[PDB]
Amino acid sequence: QLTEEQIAEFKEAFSLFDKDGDGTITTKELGTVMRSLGQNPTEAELQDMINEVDADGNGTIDFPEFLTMMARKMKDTDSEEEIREAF
Ligand SMILES: [Ca+2]
Ligand SMILES: [Ca+2]
Repeated sequence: QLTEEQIAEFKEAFSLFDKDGDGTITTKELGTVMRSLGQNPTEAELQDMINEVDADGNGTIDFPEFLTMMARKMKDTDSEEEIREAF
């Protein structure tokens, strides 16, 4: 239901954040991507983004947490699209 190619696209997306390729997205890395996107999250915001999806509380987001976020975002999106369909 999440599909191989999607997890592969998620891994690839993950590496856009996990820039040192260390397997985790750290608030720095998120912050760096966020800023490259012209956003300017605060550490608190970044930390909080990391924190919401940091299932294991180790302070960074590893691929499985990332995938879970993305998977659920994907679910949520589909579910919102469905609701939009009904709206
Ligand atoms: Ca990293
Ligand atoms: Ca983690």
